[PDB]
Amino acid sequence: WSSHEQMLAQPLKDSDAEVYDIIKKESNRQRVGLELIASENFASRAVLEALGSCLNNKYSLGYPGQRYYGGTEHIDELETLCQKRALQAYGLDPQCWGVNVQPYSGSPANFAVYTALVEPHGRIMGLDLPDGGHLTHGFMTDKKKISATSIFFESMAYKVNPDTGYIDYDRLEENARLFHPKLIIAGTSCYSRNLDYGRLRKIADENGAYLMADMAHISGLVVAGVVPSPFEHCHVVTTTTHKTLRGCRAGMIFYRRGVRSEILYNLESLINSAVFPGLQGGPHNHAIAGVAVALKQAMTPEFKEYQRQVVANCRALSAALVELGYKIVTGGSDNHLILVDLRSKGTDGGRAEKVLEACSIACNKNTCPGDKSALRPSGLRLGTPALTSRGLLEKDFQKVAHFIHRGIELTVQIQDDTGPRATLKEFKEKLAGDEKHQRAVRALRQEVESFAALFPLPGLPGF
Amino acid sequence: WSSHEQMLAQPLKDSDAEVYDIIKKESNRQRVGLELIASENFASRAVLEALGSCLNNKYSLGYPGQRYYGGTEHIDELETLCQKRALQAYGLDPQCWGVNVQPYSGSPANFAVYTALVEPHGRIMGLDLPDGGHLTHGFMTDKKKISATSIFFESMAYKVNPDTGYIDYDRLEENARLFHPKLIIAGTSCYSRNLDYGRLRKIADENGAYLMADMAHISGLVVAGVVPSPFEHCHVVTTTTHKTLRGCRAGMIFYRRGVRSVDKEILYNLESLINSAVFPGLQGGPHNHAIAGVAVALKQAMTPEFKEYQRQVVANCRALSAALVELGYKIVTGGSDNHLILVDLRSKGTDGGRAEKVLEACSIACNKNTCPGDKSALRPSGLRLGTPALTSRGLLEKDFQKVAHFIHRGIELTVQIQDDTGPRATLKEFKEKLAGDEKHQRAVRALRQEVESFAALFPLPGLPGF
Amino acid sequence: WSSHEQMLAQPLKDSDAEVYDIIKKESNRQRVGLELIASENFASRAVLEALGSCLNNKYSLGYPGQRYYGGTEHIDELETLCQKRALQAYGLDPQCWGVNVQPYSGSPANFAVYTALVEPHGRIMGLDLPDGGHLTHGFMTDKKKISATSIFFESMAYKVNPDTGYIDYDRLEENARLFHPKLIIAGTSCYSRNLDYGRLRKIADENGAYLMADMAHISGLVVAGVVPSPFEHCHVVTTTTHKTLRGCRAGMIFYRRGVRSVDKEILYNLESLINSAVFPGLQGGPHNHAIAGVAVALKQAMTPEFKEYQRQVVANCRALSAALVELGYKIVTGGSDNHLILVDLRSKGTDGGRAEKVLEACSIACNKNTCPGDKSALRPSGLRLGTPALTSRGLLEKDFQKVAHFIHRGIELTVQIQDDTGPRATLKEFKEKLAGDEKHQRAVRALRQEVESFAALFPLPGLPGF
Amino acid sequence: WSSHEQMLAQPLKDSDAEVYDIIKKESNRQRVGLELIASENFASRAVLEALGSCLNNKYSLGYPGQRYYGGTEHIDELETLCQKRALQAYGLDPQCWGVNVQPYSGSPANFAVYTALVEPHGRIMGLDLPDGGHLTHGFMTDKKKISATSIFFESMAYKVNPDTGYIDYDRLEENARLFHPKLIIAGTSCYSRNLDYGRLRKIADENGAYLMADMAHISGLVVAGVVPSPFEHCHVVTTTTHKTLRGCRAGMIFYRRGVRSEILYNLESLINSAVFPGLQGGPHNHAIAGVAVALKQAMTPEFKEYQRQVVANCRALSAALVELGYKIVTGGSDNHLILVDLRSKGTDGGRAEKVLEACSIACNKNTCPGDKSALRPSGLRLGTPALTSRGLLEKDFQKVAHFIHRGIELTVQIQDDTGPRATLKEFKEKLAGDEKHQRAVRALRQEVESFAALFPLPGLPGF
Ligand SMILES: *Cc1c(COP(=O)(O)O)cnc(C)c1O
Ligand SMILES: *Cc1c(COP(=O)(O)O)cnc(C)c1O
Ligand SMILES: *[C@H](*)c1c(COP(=O)(O)O)cnc(C)c1O
Ligand SMILES: *[C@H](*)c1c(COP(=O)(O)O)cnc(C)c1O
Repeated sequence: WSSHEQMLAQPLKDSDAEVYDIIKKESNRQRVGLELIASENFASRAVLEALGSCLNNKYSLGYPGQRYYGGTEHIDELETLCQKRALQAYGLDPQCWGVNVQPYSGSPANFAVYTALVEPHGRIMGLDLPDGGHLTHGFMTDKKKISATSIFFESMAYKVNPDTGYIDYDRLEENARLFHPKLIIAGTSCYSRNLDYGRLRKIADENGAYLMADMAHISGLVVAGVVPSPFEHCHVVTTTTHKTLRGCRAGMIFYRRGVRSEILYNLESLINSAVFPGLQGGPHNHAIAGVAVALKQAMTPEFKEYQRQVVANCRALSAALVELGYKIVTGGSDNHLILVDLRSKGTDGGRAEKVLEACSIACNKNTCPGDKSALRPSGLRLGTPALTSRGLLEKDFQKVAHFIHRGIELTVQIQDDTGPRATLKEFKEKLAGDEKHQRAVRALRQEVESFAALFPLPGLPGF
Repeated sequence: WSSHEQMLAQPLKDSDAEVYDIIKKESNRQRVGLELIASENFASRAVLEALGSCLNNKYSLGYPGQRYYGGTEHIDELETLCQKRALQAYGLDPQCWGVNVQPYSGSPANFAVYTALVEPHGRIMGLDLPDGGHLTHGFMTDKKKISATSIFFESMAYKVNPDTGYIDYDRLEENARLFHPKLIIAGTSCYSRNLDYGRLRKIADENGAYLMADMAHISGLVVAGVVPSPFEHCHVVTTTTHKTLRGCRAGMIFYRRGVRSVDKEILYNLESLINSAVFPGLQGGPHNHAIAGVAVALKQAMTPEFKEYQRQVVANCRALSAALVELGYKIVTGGSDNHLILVDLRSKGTDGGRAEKVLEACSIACNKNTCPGDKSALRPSGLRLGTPALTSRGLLEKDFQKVAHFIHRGIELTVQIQDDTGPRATLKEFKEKLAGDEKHQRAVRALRQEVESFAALFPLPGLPGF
Repeated sequence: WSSHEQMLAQPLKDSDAEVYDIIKKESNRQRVGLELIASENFASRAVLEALGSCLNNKYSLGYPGQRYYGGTEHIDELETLCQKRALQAYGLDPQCWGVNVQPYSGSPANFAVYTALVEPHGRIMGLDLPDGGHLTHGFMTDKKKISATSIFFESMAYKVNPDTGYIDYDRLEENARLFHPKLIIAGTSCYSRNLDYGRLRKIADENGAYLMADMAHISGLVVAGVVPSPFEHCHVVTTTTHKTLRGCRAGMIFYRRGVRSVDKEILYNLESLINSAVFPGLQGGPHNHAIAGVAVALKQAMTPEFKEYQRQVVANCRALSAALVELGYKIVTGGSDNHLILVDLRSKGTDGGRAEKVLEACSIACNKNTCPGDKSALRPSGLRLGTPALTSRGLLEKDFQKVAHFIHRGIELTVQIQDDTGPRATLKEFKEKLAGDEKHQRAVRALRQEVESFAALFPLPGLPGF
Repeated sequence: WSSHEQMLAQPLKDSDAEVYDIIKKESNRQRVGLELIASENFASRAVLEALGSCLNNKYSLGYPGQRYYGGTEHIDELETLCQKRALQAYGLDPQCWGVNVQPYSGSPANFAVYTALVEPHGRIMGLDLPDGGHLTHGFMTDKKKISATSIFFESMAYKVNPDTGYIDYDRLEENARLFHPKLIIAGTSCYSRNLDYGRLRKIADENGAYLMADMAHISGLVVAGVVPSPFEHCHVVTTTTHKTLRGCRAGMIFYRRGVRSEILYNLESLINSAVFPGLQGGPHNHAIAGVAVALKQAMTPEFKEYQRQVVANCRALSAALVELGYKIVTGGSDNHLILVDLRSKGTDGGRAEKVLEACSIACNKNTCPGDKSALRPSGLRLGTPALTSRGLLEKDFQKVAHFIHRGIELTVQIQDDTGPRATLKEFKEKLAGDEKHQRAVRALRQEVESFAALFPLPGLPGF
């Protein structure tokens, strides 16, 4: 047809006004808000351009040199290039390390590794969820298995010491001798400290287990050399490509090659087989191009500088909050985030996140090591990656600290009008249903959005 | 250091010349070639524009109803809109059907359903791979379990009758009574005929099993009303959004809501089990930019232009099959009801394994596939051919007849090379003969030229030559 | 307190009058009844004497080779002797066959083999229960797994052809290619014909599976050479020691040793895997008194008298079947090659469910069983009849013809009662009609008298009326 | 035939001379030896008579009131009677407790319970093997699963404190919150102390798990009221019928009936279904008769007296050994056995058991809580049930203590001639290959066998 020939060439603005409008409103919402959620960032224009390329059309099952279909000359150049930049970015010798770049995301990357090295019902140990662990590391209760990791495998968590906020390696070492894990996971979603990879490797070798690092949250810090690298002691390293690496959504699996002890590593073929034809079908080539572009950007001195600023910003933010009387779990941080214990102010993350949200300050609740209840998490997780990508510096994060402080005070107030004992649903009602309050929110929001508009919003020119 | 901000705003062309160059060469490769691989298509510009939006930066966990974090006012509008268009596009009453739009792709969508309704080691039955089934429907040998479906669940396949090329429903009905499946899969990767959903539903109900349709390959034909809908008898329907639906890569899970049976009645519990399996079960944050792309593709799929596109797709397949029959080729089941056909090359004394390589060198893309008969997977007898991609470029019946002759020229050439390599020669040797033999290499070059010239006559959908 | 020692030396008759009385009544019940249940027999006095020996007090763990504790000089002589007699009795070369004699019973013997060669969730194929298979070969429905074999492993049955009553090897061969079993079971609980071990071995080798024979029902016939031996084609053979072997309750596992295949050759690893599964895998200390009983039964089974007993067993079954055919009864497969027959009572308008109850009240023991046809398990059409027990009491062909008429009288009576209860009457009601109805109760009493008088004419093997 | 008619009536002595001879030699070996293996005993004549009855011929699938075959009038009387005596013997109200008497032995009884309440891959926790646990409670290494319990289910052990020799309940309570067991096992094969059932029940209820007691070793002590009963806090109790109960080999499963909390107990049908048709076929009726006879004997005042003597004998034996300078794990015992730590004499159980065996003194090696190696167990497990059934009293066990002591000295000697460092195979050679030694053995053996012949050997008149 003559009209069908152009339906395929019509711009989004004309083709789908409704979706186009939603993107515009979301673009604007991101501009006037303060993003403190530790897992978010702003991808560069170049990365986003690669996502909408014609690579979306190429279907290519398999791997370079092992393709099911033909016509993959350029797709091979792409994937090969992506793998080369991944090893390079982390300073890895291709004779000792290899990498798979097809995982659709972080969760799928972890699952493929378990499938490959652990097998159904094999034992896996990971940091407990309320102590800062991730769902894919295992999540189950006494009556039900929630995470797919816990459903298809046998997981058992290890905890942090509630008095220090640090991972209790001694207890882990002891429990591992009884549990007999086939794989131990070193990775976190809400832990402000570096992990003792060396100690974990010793514990893993003691039980004949593999040591897998999930560096999703610190992958960017690692490339820049701002926090120790897990590649020195781990057998496998998984990671997402967004978060601190600042790329598009996707995942990667790094695995050791060569001699293990003369015993040789068999990780490569097991992992590759698990990703495909095991768990996935055709790879998302447009996403692989986006990652390639993100990895090149991550190797620039500018990126290195960005990462140093990220950590500096976190330090300034934590210091400013301590000065305002806030308690930081473990007293501080070594990376991009901090867990703030709000008990030091008589409130909780559950109520605080809602008030701050209404004020255009995004962050999320999280349980603190102590916490005797998950229905009333004591802390707030705060991260600096996103705002640092917008150019905020130390002086800016001190102002951010005051805005957050204003928020906490407000959440406390809506709490003093409700009485020391009241449900979360009563609190939210008194929040949006009170002259002085919905009015307190409106005022703080205005100051927050004005301050936020002073900074550039990375991405495509203008949606 | 100051150039860090100038780094996040820099265009791809300046930021990464190497990747930019690869995209250009791939864009050009797609333009001068003839795409006959049944699972490929060309996504519209609008869809691709949605993929590179700022939706990439939004991390949301959970569903529109209950999210983990805040600031999802617009993400909720998006996902909700996407779900509404999905039900609408397939003519489904939201009181009887619901839909999850977060699966990252087709394989993940199927796996989430198994995880939800079957549970570890539960029994699943699907069409055998060499008979046209998909990996995610189960794949194992007597010594090893390859597909994740076969590793975490207990799968057993059902076959097609090798004499008719059709699915043997009688044998399936019998074997199901002994196997006791908890779920039966109705879906194919290389089957040219409609599926008897009604018959499969009866067999499923007989064993108390769920009937799941994987309509990935025909999802576009279904929307246009060109082939019967699986929503009439199935409990669950999974699908990819690319392939015939012509969207970006992603997956969707449709499930029934309301009353299942009586006596006094019992309700469907598919919704919460499936939603829980997708998240927090198997996935983390949804890819919102991909959900926007799907939304855009679903709106385009409801237009009369799309419906006309789908009619042309089937008409093209019919013309292509007729033209090949006229040239003496054997088509499994003798023909097709949809977008593809499986060509049995034994009728010409060669096989798909060698033919696909020669055709590839001539810029004609397609893939080998075993035929129902075939007593060996190392020497598949057929070639799977699809019309979706080329129809999106505007080819009509007369164009597919010309395509048929180009393919025929290719087969003749591969036969010439096969006779030159020997009898017990290996594919490895066949490919080397095709690579370093000026004689054949000259035949290839000539045919390639004609194929690429003919292909340049048609527009390549997408962005402005990117 | 001083009478404690006088307590450990006191005879059962004085020590426990109540138990002693029960044994007396049971001994008498066995004497005046006609035992036609195919799985029963009467163990010799010698065997029973070994069971009550001081071997009961010896706790030994491990095997003759390597034990956990000491003081096993004689226990080693015993187990070693038992293994030697087992191989000998079946004419097996110890260089090609080995045997484990610790299983506590038949079910445990099978389970240990599955545990050793299959592993959790491994695939196993066995004869379907309603077609004559045993529980330990797999038993599950579409909603629940009943047998431990079906709970810990993945089982799928194969069936007999309902028109011929024979095992459909063709369908099994086909289904095995799709199911991929790791082990196939050749053994039955209610099948009157010989098994085609050769054919099953070919099918097993085709799928790389092990072939395991469960010869529990025919172990005695095999020793005597009255039916073909499964040791010619199987990799493993399990069996109970009671039933036709006429020993005490226990089980044994025979496994091949040496070279399995070539190319350069590979060895059998069955021995250590099986031994490890029995102990320390599934069992603790072996029952030595039971191992002594088996040893004694194996020596008796190698005598010419035993061989003659086994020939009489088969001849009796043939006469019993012929006599029933003459009375108009239908026998599945038309006859038998061994010790039993499945009688299809549809040929008389009744079913095994009601017939077994009436016959029981007349002191004629047998059990119901579904026939290949049967469209319902709640109304089994047949009766399984065996001759081992009565042949051990000396009945000959002319005696089994009289037995046939008594059974016939029973069937006529159950038909009379069925017509009196109604059409859609329940078994519950059928049993109540048979219980509180002087008319039928008078018919029962009369037939019972004739049956018990005829049965008292024969000796009851075992101890002196105990 | 006329000769076949009598092959079945011929006595064992004439029918099978070879087997008959073996029984005679074994009967004699039992008479002249000193049985100190804690799991052995001598069954009464009455019990043995029931085993060789005509009950061996009756095939009866199912349970009373639920039979597959007919002609079970007396078999029903038997099983019913056996169940009634089992409940009675332990003072259980049939409205609150039920019992299955078909398990062929102890291991099968445990396995059926796991099959019924845990299901494939369900989690189970039991006392670690080297700390006194039993195989059926779980046994696996970092590379292989040995016990069927560990192969079909997911097991993890709990340990004893190596400094006190007692079960560390605190650590168990902590690990259970991470492991999430569906069932916890309270039972031992080599533990001289009573178990804190109350504490274990609290831990089980805390994780929603079932508490199962395996009282195999103390079932006789329990009936007599010499050690606390596990029926006060457990949901299920399994046991063998030999060992201290002094019956034939068989097993039983006791389970609670009635209201659990209005939630009702579902143990009965699950357990019955698992035993049959789940795991077993026809029950061994002759063994059920033997158990019935053993249960009646266990309820007599004479049996009660026997059990008091058993414990008194153990106390005297332990005191006499302490006086000779031997170390007893946990310092003593509350029951029929003791674990002797031979490190206090510079030798190990591995070597000592062999020397004592050569001297006609039966016992077995066992690791001590400390032990940094299973290939060189430090202790010897000694039990008094068997010898007490032969009439030994306190004064007799003091003499037994000296004989054992003489044995230890000899094992040490063969050890001083071999040098502080030598393999177990060299030691055994120097034992049987030395004039003074094989001569030392012969002498002690003579004294041991003479002393042993002074006591009656329970059982059948004379084989
Ligand atoms: C966020 C996060 C994930 C989830 O990533 P997805 O790409 O959303 O699937 C996985 N692992 C860790 C350690 C994380 O922080
Ligand atoms: C000895 C013992 C067993 C083993 O009994 P078997 O009857 O040999 O199978 C099981 N459990 C415990 C606690 C034991 O002491
Ligand atoms: C292609 C295809 C798939 C796989 O989809 P992916 O999106 O590539 O992961 C699944 N099912 C069917 C029926 C297909 O044709
Ligand atoms: C009877 C029978 C069994 C069961 O034996 P048990 O000793 O009763 O436990 C197993 N297999 C077959 C083939 C049988 O006939």
